[PDB]
Amino acid sequence: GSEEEIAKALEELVASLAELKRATLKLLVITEELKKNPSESALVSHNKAIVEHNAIIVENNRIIAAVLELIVRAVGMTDEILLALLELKASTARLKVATALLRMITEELKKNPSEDALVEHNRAIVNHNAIIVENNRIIAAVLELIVRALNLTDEEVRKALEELKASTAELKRATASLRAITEELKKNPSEDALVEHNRAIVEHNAIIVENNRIIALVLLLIVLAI
Amino acid sequence: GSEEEIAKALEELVASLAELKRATLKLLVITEELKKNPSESALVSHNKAIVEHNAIIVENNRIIAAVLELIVRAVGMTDEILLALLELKASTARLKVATALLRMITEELKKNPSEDALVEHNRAIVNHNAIIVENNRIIAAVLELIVRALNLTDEEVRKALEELKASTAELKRATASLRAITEELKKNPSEDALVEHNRAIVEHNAIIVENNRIIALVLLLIVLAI
Amino acid sequence: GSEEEIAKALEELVASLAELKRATLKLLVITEELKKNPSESALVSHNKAIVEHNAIIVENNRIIAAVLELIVRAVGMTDEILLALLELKASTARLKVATALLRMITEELKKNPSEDALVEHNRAIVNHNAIIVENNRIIAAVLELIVRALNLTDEEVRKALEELKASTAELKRATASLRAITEELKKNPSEDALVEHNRAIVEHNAIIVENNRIIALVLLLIVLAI
Amino acid sequence: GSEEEIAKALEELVASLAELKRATLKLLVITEELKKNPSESALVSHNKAIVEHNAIIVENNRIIAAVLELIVRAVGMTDEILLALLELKASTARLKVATALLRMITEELKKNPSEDALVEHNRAIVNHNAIIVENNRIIAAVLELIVRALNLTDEEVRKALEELKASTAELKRATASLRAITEELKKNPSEDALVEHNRAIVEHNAIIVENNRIIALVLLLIVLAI
Amino acid sequence: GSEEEIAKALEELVASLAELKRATLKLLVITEELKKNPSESALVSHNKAIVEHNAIIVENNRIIAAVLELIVRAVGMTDEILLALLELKASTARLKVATALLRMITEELKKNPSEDALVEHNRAIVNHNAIIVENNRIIAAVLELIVRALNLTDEEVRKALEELKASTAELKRATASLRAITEELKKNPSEDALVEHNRAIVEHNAIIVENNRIIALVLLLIVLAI
Amino acid sequence: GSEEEIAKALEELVASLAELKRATLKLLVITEELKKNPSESALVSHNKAIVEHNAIIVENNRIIAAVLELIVRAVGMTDEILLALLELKASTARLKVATALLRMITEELKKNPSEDALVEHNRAIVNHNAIIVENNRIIAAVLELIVRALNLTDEEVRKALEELKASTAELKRATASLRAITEELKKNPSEDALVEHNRAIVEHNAIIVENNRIIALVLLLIVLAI
Amino acid sequence: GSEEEIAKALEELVASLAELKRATLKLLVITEELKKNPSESALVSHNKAIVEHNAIIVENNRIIAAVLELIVRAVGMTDEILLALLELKASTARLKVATALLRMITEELKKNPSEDALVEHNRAIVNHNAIIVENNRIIAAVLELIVRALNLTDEEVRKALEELKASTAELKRATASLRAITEELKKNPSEDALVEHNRAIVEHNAIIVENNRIIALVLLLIVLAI
Amino acid sequence: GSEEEIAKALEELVASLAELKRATLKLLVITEELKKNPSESALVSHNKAIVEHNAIIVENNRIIAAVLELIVRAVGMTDEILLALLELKASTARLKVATALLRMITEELKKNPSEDALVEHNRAIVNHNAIIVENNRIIAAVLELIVRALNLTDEEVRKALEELKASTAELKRATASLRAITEELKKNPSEDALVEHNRAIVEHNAIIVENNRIIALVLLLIVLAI
Repeated sequence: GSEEEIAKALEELVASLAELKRATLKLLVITEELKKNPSESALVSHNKAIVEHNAIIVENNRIIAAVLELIVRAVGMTDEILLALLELKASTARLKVATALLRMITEELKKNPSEDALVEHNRAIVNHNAIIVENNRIIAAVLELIVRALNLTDEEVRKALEELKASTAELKRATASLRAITEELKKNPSEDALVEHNRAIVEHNAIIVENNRIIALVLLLIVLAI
Repeated sequence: GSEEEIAKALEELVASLAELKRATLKLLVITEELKKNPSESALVSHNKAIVEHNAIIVENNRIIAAVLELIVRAVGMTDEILLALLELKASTARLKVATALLRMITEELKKNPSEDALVEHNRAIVNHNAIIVENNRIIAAVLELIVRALNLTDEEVRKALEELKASTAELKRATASLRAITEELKKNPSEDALVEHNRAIVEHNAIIVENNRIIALVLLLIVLAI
Repeated sequence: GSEEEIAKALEELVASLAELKRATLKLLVITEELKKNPSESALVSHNKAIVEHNAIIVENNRIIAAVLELIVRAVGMTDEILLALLELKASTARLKVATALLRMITEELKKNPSEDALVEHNRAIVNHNAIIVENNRIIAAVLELIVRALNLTDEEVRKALEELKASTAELKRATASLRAITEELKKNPSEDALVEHNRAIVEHNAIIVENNRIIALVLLLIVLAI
Repeated sequence: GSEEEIAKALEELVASLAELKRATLKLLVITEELKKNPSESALVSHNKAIVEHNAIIVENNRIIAAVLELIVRAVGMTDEILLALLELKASTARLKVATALLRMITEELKKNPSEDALVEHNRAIVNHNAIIVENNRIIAAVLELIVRALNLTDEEVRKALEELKASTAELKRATASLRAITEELKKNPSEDALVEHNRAIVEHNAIIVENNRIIALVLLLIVLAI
Repeated sequence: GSEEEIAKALEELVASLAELKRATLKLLVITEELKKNPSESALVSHNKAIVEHNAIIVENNRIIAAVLELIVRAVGMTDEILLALLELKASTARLKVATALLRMITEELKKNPSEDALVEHNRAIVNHNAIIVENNRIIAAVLELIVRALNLTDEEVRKALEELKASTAELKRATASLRAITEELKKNPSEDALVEHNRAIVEHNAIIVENNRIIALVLLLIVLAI
Repeated sequence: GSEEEIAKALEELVASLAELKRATLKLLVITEELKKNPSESALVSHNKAIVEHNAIIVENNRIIAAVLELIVRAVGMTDEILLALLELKASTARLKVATALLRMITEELKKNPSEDALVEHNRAIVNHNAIIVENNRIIAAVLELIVRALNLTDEEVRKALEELKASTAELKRATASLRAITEELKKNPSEDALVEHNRAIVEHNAIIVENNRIIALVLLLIVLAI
Repeated sequence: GSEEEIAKALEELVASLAELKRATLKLLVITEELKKNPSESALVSHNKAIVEHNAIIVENNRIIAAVLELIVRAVGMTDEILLALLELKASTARLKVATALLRMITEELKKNPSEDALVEHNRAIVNHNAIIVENNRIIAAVLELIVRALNLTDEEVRKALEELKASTAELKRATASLRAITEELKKNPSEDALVEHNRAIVEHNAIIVENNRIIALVLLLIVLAI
Repeated sequence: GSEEEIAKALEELVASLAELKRATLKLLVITEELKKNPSESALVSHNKAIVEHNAIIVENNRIIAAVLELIVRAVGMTDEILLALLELKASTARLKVATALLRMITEELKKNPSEDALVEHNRAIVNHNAIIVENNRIIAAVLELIVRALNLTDEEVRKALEELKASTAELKRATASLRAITEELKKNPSEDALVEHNRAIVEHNAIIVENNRIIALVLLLIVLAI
């Protein structure tokens, strides 16, 4: 694309990041309210808020994939870039599918809520997040390839990539930890467990938001360096 | 006011009536869903929807009171009209107060829901409706006085006032019946009772919407007859 | 206004006239179908179609009144013109009011139809049409005044005004005849009468459409003559 | 098809489900309105609304058959899959035929309504629904075959298939019950019966909508598992 | 005042309550952010946010005192009411003074921040809150007197006063607890203590906001009962 | 005075302090601009800005003296307080006189500027400031007496008085230093000296503003302690 | 554009210049306050103020680019003008990108401040300013081309271009000097260095504001000469 | 516009004329004071006062152009009127531009005054005045056309036009004379010359104010004659 398109899309990206931050703060609020005064309708409303937060994350990842497609068409594809973009487009479609899945089981829970339904819903949130994680790893791999293909020497870019790789390994560890406590919850579901679990979900989402911030810094540095 | 103001406000009134009808249909839907699949979060969301329906009714009554003030300033006040308009302005303010009261106990229920809280909330809904009813009785008395002051001979107007008086007596009977079952619920609260009670509330609200339809026919006939 | 505004608004007027003609043809179709195979649901659907046809007429008269306001601001007001435009603006508001009245009793008939409701609805249609007629008489008087104020000597204009005065007297006669058979129906209501009456209504609407055609010829001739 | 096509079509599917839910809520509303104030024109309009709801269901089933064809072309046909898809394509054509039949007898009823015509129309609605049921049984058999062919071990998928088989047996029972009361109505047609019958139709349609929701959950789980 | 003034002022009160709730949620957010990533500039900005939250509480108490003066002029003063209103007006002025004091030492901290300055600022926040508490105790005493003076028998009012007396004793206990940990901090100041202390402050402010909610329920119930 | 008067006057005091701070910032700006690009019209305009800043300080000191008179009438006079208030009233009048003197020689400088006139004007600013200093010493002595007369044990008050005594000794030293460089300028006047001198003046005014801040903290602590 | 558009946009430009001047004065104030009383939260707030000042400069440059596009469309493009406007639009987009980059690392610093973060932030401010400088060089080249293309003989214009070229060479030298002290700071970061560095930044920003003033004089002279 | 708008705008015009007269008297005062006691800061302040006087003249000319647009829309445009109004709107925009130019070089002079800067500023005042003169010639041409288009026979109007044409030729001669002495000053700049020149400027501004008075008499006579 043209420099106007890239710049406009980065304005949309930074707008989406501000919106994502605002939503994360709100979600932390309602997480605290649920912790202090836990109840079944509080659990249902908290889960629905997590679904709307995840939908915002998915739109953020869509905008990032769009920007990357415009950037790569600017610089030119390469074998490893093209293979990573085909992996990215596949993961994007898989995410739209899991997003619809989550929204539909959310509506089932809202209509017919129960503790078993909350457990099933939390497990589906954890799977949705694991798909977001894989989306972020592929986007990070794309940015790694774009920088190595340019041979870009900016120390600010190298520093931001060291941050992005650290955040990625941290995100793998946090994902594994969340799947572990999810397998505990599935074994021993209880309201106290549902609360502790939703807390761990919100921590995982916060780490994903930090990952998306670092990703956006890498995109901004690349678009300035070309 | 001028014919443009009166006509514009009656366009706003008919718009508010269409919105009120739509909301009544929606409330009947969620009432059926609650009857078929009753649950605590369903009860909370149903009650909040009832609160938003009542807020639409209150805005309808505000627009009606505005139109009547423009109509009376068109024709001229009279002793009994002026005393009824002072009663109307008082009842309008009392309704704004009870509206805030209801919204605030609604937020308390949403935050900390329980069966006792549902009983208290249903009793407060029944008191809010009883205030709406008194607002409608005063508005009907105003229209009765306006027609008698004009000495209007239109058989369409006389017919519409016979409908309005029948609707008013019907609304008194329905209000008394709803207060009776509310006193039953307060004695013997149970989920099955909460469901039967919310059903009777929705029937009462439907009767109030019929009252507002008849009131709007009287206003339209008067504005044509002047 | 400017020549572009007047011309655009006359394009909207001729579009509304084509739509009005099309609606009149459709209404004649369903009138014939009702005559051949009369039934209660056919009566209800025919009446609702008459209400939508009347709504098209009302929009036509609104556009005509708009054009006249732009034309008079083009030429300049005069005492008799200003008094006729104040009469026109009043009649426009009265028509919007009666239009809402008709639509609301239409919804009452559709929801709770019966023969008595059909009689009352037909009488209200006849009153709505009588208000359309008064709107057209005032619009014709305005055009008569605009032409006399210009002192316009065009024989095409004089001919079109002789047509407009003949159409106006014809419309008065047809309105009186329709009120007469309406008083018959109200005295002796029957399905066969309801059918014959709806036929006479459709003839009256056809005469109103001829009136609107002549009015549009006068506006076009005036806008060319200025 | 490609992952983009499948994902797009599932977005269209979830859109169709939202539209179907909205239509089901509306249909329940008008069913209540008919129950409270039953009348011949109410019966005709209710039946026409049922026809538009069924047309939405048919479009839903078309989109499901399209998605399944793209999924099977993704995985590859097998003997039992190909035979079930030929059965599905036959049932799809049979449904388009019965849909046109229903729409045409609907137009006959609307044009020439009578109690006998209402009975005949309700019986044709019950036959149309029975064809929808057979379409759903074939779609469920196809999904059962697709999952068994993949050898998919996901416990979420097994649970969703246990839900789909339970919904299918429930839908068989409900279909039999509706044909039984239809044979009663045909024996003893009356307005009170026509109302009770239309109510049972709307309950049957609600069960079909639950079946389509579960079917969509199975498709989403399959598309994620491949 | 008049019913219009009272109703308007209660609309302003409920608006102030919504604003206060929103500010409390925001303050909980930044409290969590400070807990996770504590730092000197984070401490300064958190304290400034607490100062703006307290200023919102003070405006809430001003509006409550205004409403109470209009309510008492509606009912009439009495010896104990007049003495409590003079005590209320004194406490209102003392609060405006302490508000200015707090804002000025806040500006000193912002300009020349250090750990000692944070300790002094936290102690001054705790004194400001203790003054808010005394203002709320006097407002509760006024409402207790107004209800006893009316001799109001409404069980809803008695229930709300049992809530208000419980909230008042709870607020005394929380105030004492906060002064105790404040005396600890002054004895043993450390960044870990500053964080734990600011947490306890935010809990105390949350209890004050609950007190203001109960106070508003009492005012609304009284204004409906007169 | 009453608590309302004292509180209002302290709101006026804090407003005057905010205005004084803003003016001090502006004066530092124009001091930098004069330092960078010194010129005769810049010198004249800088001096006039210093005169308006001093007028703001004088209004601040008038408001402080008013507040102190209301506070002392609240607590009661004493021998040493009454003698200090007579000293304060004398210094207040002497300041109003020197303020008029300064404004008049300011107008002489503006009208007939020259280097000699700038020297004389700067020396008159330094004398005006020395009178402000004496006003502040008397105000501090009054507050010292009021606190000792109450026998007030608040450690916050003792701390603020240790700040006020340190600020007072600092202000004596700074005043002496400014008179010293003023005697240098008078001996060896030059534009470079005029600039360095105006810089030292602005530092002196900043120290006076710090003194007025501490004085206001003492007044606020006293008014809370009574 | 039309002369009305150009004149309006120059009113917007002069408004932006007044706002920029006011912001520059404010920034000099806080630079002095930081110099006198340096602290970590003071450093963070100073940097944030520099970011808001830079955002105002960027909006100024956007308005200048808009005006130039309207001016060139007024006079007509030429080969070198069109190539310079494409260079200008590229630099404009690059500036919007770097502006978002700076704002985001600003939020990182505000959230997680440390001395290393202040150094990194100062280096990013210096890069943002270097991009502003390149934007100004391209805008000056555009104005040089527009004047040479017009062949404008006004000695006032030639004088203003001699000022603009001198300011441009001065701005190159100042940019190089600031990058030099930035490389010193990066080698030997310390709070005393951070203060001296932020001072040099504020001097650089002041020189950019002088450049924007001269640029605006050239635009005004050109728009008068055409 | 309506007669109320025209009358209101003529009240605004006469208010602007009174303000302009008052400002002219003040400017003559400061011209005398500068003549008696000339000095650099006196020169700078005199020039700034001339800039504020010119801004008042520009607002006067804006109001005159507004009134003329309402008057011409009252009478109707004509070919020569429309071409003169397009010339007027162009000259109005050019004047807003030169007004901003003058204010900005005024701020440059105030900030960095010197004899060369005073010469350049006086020459820019003389160019600004020459643009005011062209604005007045176009306004006079418009009024000449409006009167000739009406064919107005009032001898009071003819007399006022003989005054306006004499004033216009006088204003051309005075403008030329002022440009001549401006070219002298530019050749031989000295303080004695700057004083004599500013005197001639103030005489020129007085002649422009006489022109604006005559213009206002023509507008008043026209508005009475229509």
